[PDB]
Amino acid sequence: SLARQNYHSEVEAAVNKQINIELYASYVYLSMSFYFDRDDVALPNIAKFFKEQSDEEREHATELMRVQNLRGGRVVLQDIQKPENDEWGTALKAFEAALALEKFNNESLLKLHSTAGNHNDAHLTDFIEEKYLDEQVKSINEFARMVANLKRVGPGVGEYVFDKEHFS
Amino acid sequence: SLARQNYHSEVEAAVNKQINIELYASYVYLSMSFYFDRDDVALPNIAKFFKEQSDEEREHATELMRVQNLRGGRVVLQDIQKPENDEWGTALKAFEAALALEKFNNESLLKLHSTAGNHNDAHLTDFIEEKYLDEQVKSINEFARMVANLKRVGPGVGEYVFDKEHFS
Amino acid sequence: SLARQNYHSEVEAAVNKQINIELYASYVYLSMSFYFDRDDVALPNIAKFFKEQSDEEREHATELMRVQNLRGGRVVLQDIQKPENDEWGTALKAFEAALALEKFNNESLLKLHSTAGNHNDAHLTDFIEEKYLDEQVKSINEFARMVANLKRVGPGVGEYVFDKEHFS
Amino acid sequence: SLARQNYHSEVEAAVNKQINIELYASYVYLSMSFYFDRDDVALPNIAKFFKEQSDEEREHATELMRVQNLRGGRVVLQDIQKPENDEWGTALKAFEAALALEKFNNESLLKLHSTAGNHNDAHLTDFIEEKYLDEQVKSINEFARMVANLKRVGPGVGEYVFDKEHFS
Amino acid sequence: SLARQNYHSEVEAAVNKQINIELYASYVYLSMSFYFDRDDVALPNIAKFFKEQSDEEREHATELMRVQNLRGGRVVLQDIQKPENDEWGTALKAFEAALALEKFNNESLLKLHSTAGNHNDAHLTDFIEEKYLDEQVKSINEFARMVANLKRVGPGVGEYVFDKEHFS
Amino acid sequence: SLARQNYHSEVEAAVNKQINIELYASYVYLSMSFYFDRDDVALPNIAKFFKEQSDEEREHATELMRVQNLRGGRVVLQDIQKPENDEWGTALKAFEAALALEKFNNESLLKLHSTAGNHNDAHLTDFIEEKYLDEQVKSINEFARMVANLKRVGPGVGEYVFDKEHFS
Ligand SMILES: [Fe+3]
Ligand SMILES: [Fe+3]
Ligand SMILES: [Fe+3]
Ligand SMILES: [Fe+3]
Ligand SMILES: [Fe+3]
Ligand SMILES: [Fe+3]
Repeated sequence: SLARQNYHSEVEAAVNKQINIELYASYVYLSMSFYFDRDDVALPNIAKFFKEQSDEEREHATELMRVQNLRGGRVVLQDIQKPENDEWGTALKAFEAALALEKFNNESLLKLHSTAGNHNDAHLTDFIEEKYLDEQVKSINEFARMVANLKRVGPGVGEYVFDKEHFS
Repeated sequence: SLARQNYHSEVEAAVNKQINIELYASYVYLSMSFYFDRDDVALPNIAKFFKEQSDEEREHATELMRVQNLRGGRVVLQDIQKPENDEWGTALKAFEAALALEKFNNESLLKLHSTAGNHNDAHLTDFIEEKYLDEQVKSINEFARMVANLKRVGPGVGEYVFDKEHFS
Repeated sequence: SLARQNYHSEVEAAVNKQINIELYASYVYLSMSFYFDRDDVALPNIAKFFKEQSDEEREHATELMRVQNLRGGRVVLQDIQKPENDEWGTALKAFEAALALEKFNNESLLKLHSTAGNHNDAHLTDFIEEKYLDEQVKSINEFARMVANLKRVGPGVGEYVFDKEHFS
Repeated sequence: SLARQNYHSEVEAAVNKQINIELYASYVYLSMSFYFDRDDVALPNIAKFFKEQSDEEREHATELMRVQNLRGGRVVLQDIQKPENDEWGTALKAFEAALALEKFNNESLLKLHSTAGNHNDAHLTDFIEEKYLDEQVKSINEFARMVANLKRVGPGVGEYVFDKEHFS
Repeated sequence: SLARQNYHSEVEAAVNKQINIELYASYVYLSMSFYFDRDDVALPNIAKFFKEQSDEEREHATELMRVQNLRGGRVVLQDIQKPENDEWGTALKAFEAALALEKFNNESLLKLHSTAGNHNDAHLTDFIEEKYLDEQVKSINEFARMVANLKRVGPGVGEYVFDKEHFS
Repeated sequence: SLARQNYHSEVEAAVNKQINIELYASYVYLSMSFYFDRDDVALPNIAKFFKEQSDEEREHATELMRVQNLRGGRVVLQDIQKPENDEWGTALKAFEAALALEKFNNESLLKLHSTAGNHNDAHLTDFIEEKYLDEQVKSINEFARMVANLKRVGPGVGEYVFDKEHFS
């Protein structure tokens, strides 16, 4: 690359690892979205919410691919593993699993930021701080509030009222 | 008929049978609609929904009459039997009976499609596949989702919330 | 019913009888509408007219069901008999049979009004007078004028001119 | 062709045969259109109708040429034979000859559909069913209704009234 | 499932297999899109085209998941394999590999249609014919035309002119 | 014909001959249009141009039929011969063959004008001069300019640039 400058190989490898992590999270959210679309579950606003989350994680992966091309590195793709479960239980269990996934993703992003800071890469630490860390903190807070409200309303008619009211 | 071509008599008889089946389904949905309009039941959005379903089944019967005239056959009408019940119980029992009626209608439509396929009638198999089979699959899925939500919300205030929220 | 007041059982039975009469008239007009849609008859404006008449008779039956629920009675449905003929001859014969059907319906409505008057039911006699008797008189007059014009124009080109001009 | 897949040579030959049949039908309708434009016949709306029918048959032939190029086959054109008659008699005789031509075309289309079904060509059977069979059934029904109305109105002033009224 | 009717398990397994095939094709097109985004390749309209193709294949996979839920089956997801190459050579080699991928996908779709036809599943054969087969034929034709034009213009300034002109 | 005046039979026969010549030219241009639509040729603007030329030649033939009916003659149609080639080579060879066809048509039109002038038919010589001769001269000039530009740009990328630029 004629454009490559102050971009070490360890940082390039860590960016490729984060790309695979974002693609796996997108595929997990797609699985959850079509679990709540089943005819014996039938909570359509929750399914639409998880479909939007899947699209957002795919956008995160493509923006990391774009900055990898911008700095003069090379994108190397790996296999995307299938999700851990085919069915996700009640709505409370699914939102708790989603919260755990968001926290795992936040820990991976902080490790990537630490590697880029150790190799004195100012542009990439600023990129990560501007586009990923604040969005991840807000996503974790949103899922924690939804878990608290699902614990409040309880099963049955509270779950129906939550599906009708929380996403409009 | 000057227009009749590749239209056997068995297919004509099966089309007349399907016309009577659609008219019976319309009259059953009219009975359900005015059961939920009673002053001691008083669920108006469910009653409006079943009135719309009755109008839709009448439209299905008239479109079958129109294609019978289009192919050069002759419409032969029979008696329309009264519905099996005068009162339909709770909302869950009524929607379960409606789901069973939709599945019976789907089985009759598949038998008509099989007869038209056995007599090498390409236009009528394409007509049935385009206008009836996909609509019937979507109707069965809609009634199954409504049965699942009525099992979720339970009786009483859940039934009131279902009547207020599900059809708007 | 908590709402029932000054509504005797004989009046309720007569209202159910009138409901079945209106549904039978709707099904007769549907048969006439699809007779004139045949490819060897081919008078489309007459067929559209009889389709509108069928929809109107269905509306009459549903309004009687609504007032039965309003007064606190219970709707009891019966079988709908098939029409007397499959084919209706010339246009003059069909309009004469339609005129005879309208006069039969008017005689049934007058008998219902007489029963409600004998049982001192002021609301139902006023309902019948405001919604059914004047409309029935106007319908009989319209069919008599159409029979007179069909006798005037004669068969053939007069029938074609009648179909093109009378309903626009 | 780099695009050819699951497209046998017998199906290609049958598509070329159907192209020639549609072009012949277009040229027959052009002959009828300019017969009714003569100064001793002078029925202008019938002539305009047959001109539109000629344009429609030319569109059918060009859409078959387009799907032949789409599947990777090669278009092979043949001579277009002249129509059987120079003059077409009365309006009733011309519309009866047009009805016979439409039924011949429908029989050829059903034979093409049968060949494509015997060679397990799913895309072409769906193409024929979607774009040609229903349109052909509707065209045959339209010509049969016009023959019935021309028999009704008779010669002379009925023919003039038919030309003035039926196409507006 | 309360909605499942005339839906055998072999057809369900074949639908899950086709879902995995569409997801793999989407990931291959994403790899091609970010190959042409590199700073030493720099053909931006080709990269935008392959990004749109990746989004379209993802939409195909989600519509198959939706019809699997509609018929009462259960979605079972598998691993998505990484693409065969990291870099795709010249533009002609990349479009030839894309054409081969589209033809492989068409062969898989025809096998799925054959299985659904062997198990007498009328709704699913009509669904596949309406939504997938014609689109696949048009996609194969589009890629074959692009391969022919890339062979015509040659390398260098012809490749630049192709990137500037073909997608606007 | 009541309208025929100063219209000899030789002029009528020459008009019928010119009608057949225009229809043959239309069918040749249709063959060229679908040659350039092939997936291994793929020059879409040239194909659209030849489709428009085919429609224009059909309009020329129908206007000659109209003036034949206007003067009180009778249209007599003949067979339309198939074109000389199924495939037309490069773009330069196809445009050279089109130029030769236009010059043949111009020679036939001048012979028709000479016959009408020899029989002292003032209206038809004015008709031919106003509607056919100037249009034919402009068409020959347009095809000669396109042959000169196709010789200028050469094969390959020049042919691609010609297809992209010359018709917009
Ligand atoms: Fe993310
Ligand atoms: Fe129905
Ligand atoms: Fe009435
Ligand atoms: Fe046609
Ligand atoms: Fe796809
Ligand atoms: Fe010309």
